[PDB]
Amino acid sequence: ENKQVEEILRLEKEIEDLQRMKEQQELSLTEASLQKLQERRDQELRRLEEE
Amino acid sequence: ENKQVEEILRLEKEIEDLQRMKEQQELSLTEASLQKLQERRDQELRRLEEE
Repeated sequence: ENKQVEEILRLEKEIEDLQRMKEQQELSLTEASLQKLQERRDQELRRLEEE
Repeated sequence: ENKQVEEILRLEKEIEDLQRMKEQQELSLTEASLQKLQERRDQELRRLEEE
């Protein structure tokens, strides 16, 4: 009810902090790289939940 | 400049996955928990001066 939710707050920092390193990495090599990166992500429509 | 975007994508997955797993875990407990989560976070974001 709360003790379990309180633990989640700590997880948010991990996932949030991990994103900071990922966003900085892509913005470090080439901001434009996000363009080609967008297509790669959109190509994941025929994946997930499929055996 | 693809190996950099590729590795970055993998990093994005682990991060995005962390948020998906956390959101599911939190929602699993009770969507209402969001109230306490917000209150707790908001309580921590308070400017102090004297009283």
